[PDB]
Amino acid sequence: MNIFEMLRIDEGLRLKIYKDTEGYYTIGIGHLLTKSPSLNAAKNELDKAIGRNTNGVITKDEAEKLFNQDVDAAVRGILRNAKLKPVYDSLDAVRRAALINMVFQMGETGVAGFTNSLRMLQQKRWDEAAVNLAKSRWYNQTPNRAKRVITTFRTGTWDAYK
Ligand SMILES: [Cl-]
Ligand SMILES: [Cl-]
Repeated sequence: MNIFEMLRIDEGLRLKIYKDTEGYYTIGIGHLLTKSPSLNAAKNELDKAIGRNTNGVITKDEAEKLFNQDVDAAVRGILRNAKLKPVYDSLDAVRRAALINMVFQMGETGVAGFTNSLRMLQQKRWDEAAVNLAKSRWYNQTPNRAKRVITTFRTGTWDAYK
C-alpha cells in the first residue's frame, strides 16, 4: 500500500465531471475543478487543466496525470508550510501518508486548522490525537473516510485499507 493506492480507494475514479461530497465540480481522482456553481465555469477549468477541448470528459491517462500532479503538489505544500512541515518531519512513513490524504482532501489551509490535533501527533500521543481529530466537521461530514485516516494515524499501519 502507498499514498497513491490509498487516495485511489478514498476518492474513486470518474472520467466525467461529477459533483463531490460538498457539491463541487470534480473529475478524475478527486481533482477539484471549481467551487463555482457553474458547470460552464467547470468545463472551462477542465480544458485549461488538460490543454484540449474535452467536452467534460477525460481519459484514464489524463485522470492519472492530474492525480500525479495533485499528490506532488500536496507533498510540496506540506514541505513549504511552517505549520505542517514539522509535523510531517516528525512522523513515520505510514502516518505521513495520512497527513497527505488530509491535505489532498481539504487543502493546506484546512489541515493547518487542526492545530490541537497536529500538536498531539507531533507529540506521538496517538490515542489522544485520534479522539481530537474526530471532533471536527470533517469527521461528521465524511465519517467512513475520516475513520480510515484516523485509524491510520492511531496505529501507524494500513489496516483500515485492508
Ligand atoms: Cl491543474
Ligand atoms: Cl465517508
